Parts: sequence; structure tokens; C-alpha cells
Amino acid sequence: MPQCKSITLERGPDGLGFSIVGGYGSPHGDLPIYVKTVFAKGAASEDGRLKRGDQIIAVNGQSLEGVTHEEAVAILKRTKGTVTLMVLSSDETSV
Repeated sequence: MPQCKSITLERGPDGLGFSIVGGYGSPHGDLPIYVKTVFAKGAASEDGRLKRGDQIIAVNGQSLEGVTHEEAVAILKRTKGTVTLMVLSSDETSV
């Protein structure tokens, strides 16, 4: 049961505190942008919502549809202030 969530983070000194994989023309194929790891002690982890496997659909309303890996990183890293991520998330959680 895949659901849409809005997750709001304040950057720490280490950024949003997660990594991404995927992207149009990515080494794995033409993929959406997926959260891979949520780092211990970072903003995404302290917030407690974002998780491995979440697909980042938008960043402060700016769509990631069809973007390359590098495009997604630029949007994620340059977007100013409080960051609201629109994500598509699964019911299941990896452990």
C-alpha cells in the first residue's frame, strides 16, 4: 500500500542526513530518486520519518520527475532553508 507523505527537515551541519541512489541514466538504469541510507544522528534520522526505499517526488514543490542523479543532488543541496520533501513511501520498513 504505497502512500504519499510530506516530510519537513531543517538541515544540520552535515546536510539533510541521508543518501540517494537512482536517477535518469543512473548506473542502475532510468530510475526515480530513492533514499538509500538515513544516517544515525542526522536531521532525517532525528525526524524519524524518512526511510530506505522512499522515493523523493518533490523538494519544496519542485518535482524530481525524470531528473538525473546529479540534478536531484543539486536540487536537494541548494534548496534554501526548511526543506519539505514529498515522498512516496511503503508500508514496509527495512531492518
